[PDB]
Amino acid sequence: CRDRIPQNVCEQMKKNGKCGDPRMSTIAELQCPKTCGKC
Repeated sequence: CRDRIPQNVCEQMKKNGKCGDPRMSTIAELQCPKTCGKC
């Protein structure tokens, strides 16, 4: 399972720590399912 978007954009998402936060649970998944590791 890969991410529709590149790692360039998913990077900031990882450093931000939103992938784990509840506010960014669905968005972080659909946007970065691989980078966040939730697929």
